[PDB]
Amino acid sequence: ISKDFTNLLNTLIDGQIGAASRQTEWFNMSPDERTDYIKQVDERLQEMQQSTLSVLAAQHFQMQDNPVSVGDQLQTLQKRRQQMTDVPGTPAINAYKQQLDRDILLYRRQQTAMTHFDSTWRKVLVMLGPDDSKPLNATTLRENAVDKQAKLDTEIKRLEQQLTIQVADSTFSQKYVTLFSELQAYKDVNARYNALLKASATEEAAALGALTKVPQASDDLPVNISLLMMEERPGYIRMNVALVNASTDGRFKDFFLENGRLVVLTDGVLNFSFGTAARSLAWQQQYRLKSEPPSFRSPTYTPIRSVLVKTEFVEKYFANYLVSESTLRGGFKAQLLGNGRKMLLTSVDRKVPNQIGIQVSGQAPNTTITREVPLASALSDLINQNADIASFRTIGLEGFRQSSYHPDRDGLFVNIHELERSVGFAGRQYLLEMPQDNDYLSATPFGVMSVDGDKVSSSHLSKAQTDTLYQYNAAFFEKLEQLRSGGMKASRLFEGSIERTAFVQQLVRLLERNHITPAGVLAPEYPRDNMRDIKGNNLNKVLWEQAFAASVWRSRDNDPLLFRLATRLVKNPAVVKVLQNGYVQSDIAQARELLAPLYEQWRTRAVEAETQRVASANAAQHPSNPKVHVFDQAEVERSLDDKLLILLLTGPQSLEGTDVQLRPMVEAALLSNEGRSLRKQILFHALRPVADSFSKAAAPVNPHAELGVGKIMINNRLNQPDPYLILNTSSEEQAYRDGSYLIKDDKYRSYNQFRPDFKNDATRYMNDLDTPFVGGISGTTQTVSNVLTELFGGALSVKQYWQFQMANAAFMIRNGYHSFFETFYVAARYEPEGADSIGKEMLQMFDKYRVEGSKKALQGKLYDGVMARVLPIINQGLSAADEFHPPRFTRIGPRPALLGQAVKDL
Repeated sequence: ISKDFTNLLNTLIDGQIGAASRQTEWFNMSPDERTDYIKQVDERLQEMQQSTLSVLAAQHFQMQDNPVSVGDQLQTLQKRRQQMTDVPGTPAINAYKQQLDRDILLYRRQQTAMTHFDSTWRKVLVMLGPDDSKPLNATTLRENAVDKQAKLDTEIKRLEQQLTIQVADSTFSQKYVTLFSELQAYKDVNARYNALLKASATEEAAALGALTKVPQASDDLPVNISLLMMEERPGYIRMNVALVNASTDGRFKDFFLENGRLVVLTDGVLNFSFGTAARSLAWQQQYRLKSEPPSFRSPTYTPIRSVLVKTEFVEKYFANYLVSESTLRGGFKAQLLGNGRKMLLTSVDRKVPNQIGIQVSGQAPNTTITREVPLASALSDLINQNADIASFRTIGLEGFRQSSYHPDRDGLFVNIHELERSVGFAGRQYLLEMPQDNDYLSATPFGVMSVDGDKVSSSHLSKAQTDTLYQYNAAFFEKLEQLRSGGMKASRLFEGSIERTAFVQQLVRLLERNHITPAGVLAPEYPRDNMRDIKGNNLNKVLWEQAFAASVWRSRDNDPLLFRLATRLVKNPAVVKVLQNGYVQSDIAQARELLAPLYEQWRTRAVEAETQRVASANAAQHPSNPKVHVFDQAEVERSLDDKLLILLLTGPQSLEGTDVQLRPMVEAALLSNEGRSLRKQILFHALRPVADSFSKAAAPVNPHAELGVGKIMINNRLNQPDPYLILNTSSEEQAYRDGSYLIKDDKYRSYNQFRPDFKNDATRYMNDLDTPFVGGISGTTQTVSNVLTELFGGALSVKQYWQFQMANAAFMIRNGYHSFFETFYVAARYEPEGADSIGKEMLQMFDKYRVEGSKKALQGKLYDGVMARVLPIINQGLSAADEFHPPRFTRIGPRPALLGQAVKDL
């Protein structure tokens, strides 16, 4: 709001632009984007105050050990609040107080409900039991049956009536929770009593146990009381169902409002869930409670569909499922709807309670045979009966349409909006500064980020470090909070103040540490060629290279060459080494999913091997050890993954024996787009260890004078791992434990480990061309292309060569391993000698554009210069209708091609 804060932001913006080299996350903005940027700066600063400094305060204000107990939760929270009612007002403090208050309310409600449940249970057991002239026993309970079953029914009816009246109450209340707990107690005791009456002589003692076993240990709630605690308003639970994507064309499961009625787009969806989390994972770890398993949060990340539904419907069919306690459940349950239809309930998660797979099915309307079939309309109508028509909403829908607009791109993120939409997201974790070291460092509220050339870690904070971090950061945020309101008069950051300069020097590095920079947040509709990506690469060239990689990847053109390569390569013994790579294990899991019937049949074979292991361990003479008298999980898992790898490299023709009966299915699978793309994505990962296994020395065939004769200046990287981009992709919650941890090596880490070494001549060259930079000149591509004559066992045609090398370059761009240029440069250096070779020209063209780029923006001219020379060699055999043509670089963002495959019927 304050004009002074706005002038300060404009000052630091202008100054940081003026200081810029090439490759910077700042760039000059439109005079409209300026305001959206400042608005997002202010918003995200408020988010920081509410959502990271608050949780840091909740670990500074721990200097005295309050009374703490896992059972006395309500009292522990209450005294934690009374510890801090004296603390001065501050937004992080107010947010902490309000969170603790709401959690106090919830725990109070739950404890009340459990108490009145227990008292009602005891009361009903006294009512059903005999007089004190006899002990409570099954015989007297049976003698009581004919009267007190009807008494139980009468009380149940009365309670249901009174509670249905009380549902008119506008908010949760003592009477509401009371009557609810009574109704649940009466229902459960009635059910257990009737089970006892039905119990045989062998069951009777167990049913009497189940009656006398009050849940007074409070080790888990009554299920219906858990549903009560999930109620968003008295008598109603919030249902939700999560999409794969917004299904405007029917490709995805969906559930949407159509003509006032709610409509499921498909006959069942695996992705329903009920309730909502009471607090973020940050607060969950601050309380040091168990965090909800990630299999709830992992499976989808796009906007989610939700409405309030009548709790009676949920508790009728779905309370049978929703129990957190391990009641025996299979893969499925089938529920008779009163209209004669089935509803199928599906155990889509074997640990989490509150997410459900649901399907309705029944006798197909208006058909010659009474086949039962799934029925989306029946489910829609049943929901519309049980739903409230009011307060249907889609979570984040405008956010999606105002940041992604649609499923945007087939490649890595470009700004934080695409990151937060990406599968890697989990929750936005801002970092803050730990400046009392000799040079400034980044810490979470739980731990300071250890960084190393090989490794990234956090050391958890001891108390002195928490006091340092809190007091410093709080003093800074207090200054910022003053500046927004009391202005320069209050903050005393006068224009000549050394304190003002220190403040700005801190703010700029805060706004760098989190990618709140303009390239991080602006996400424009049509990218001006001035703008730069989140790493300071030119935006439009990155977009174009991604669209190129996508188009090359989707084409079916190179596949006859690549699968010949794979068919030969699979014979090398070294290919086994590929499977122990950490990144391959990301994607063979998807092959385990695609080939589920094979993955199951194979595993059902493999589990046999345990029997031979135990047999051999018993056949060994006088075994002094259970030498292998165990189920070795790792052995079978390795052998299974090796089988799946081999079945992915060589074609389905490799199938043999009984599995030939399944071979037509596997053939239909592997020829899908996801099949081909997996097959070649695993092929290219398999290529590197085989290439390395020849250990042939470097020997480029085209010399180049500008960049050192006979060598290449490969790799060319400085290891400078970005902590924010690491933590804002889903590491395990082991990072969040308040305990020291070593972070996962996700595939994006290869995209985030590296920063250009501006001292190297190769960097100077590339900065002259002003290409994007990702991991430097690709020594991997050198090592591969040096041995192609041995991989294929003979010289390639320049057509076959350039085909393979473009598929490789598309693979490198798709996974974010390198730029276009970082591959094609070493290609042109390695292109075989021959009558149609073109690398000599390509080198001279690079030099020609270098001597320009040091003065002028090339605006994609380099890419056209390359494609002009490559395309007529690739398409040399093809008809003009079937040629490949990449998307065409333009001032506006990359537009679709106008020729060949890309138009044919697409």
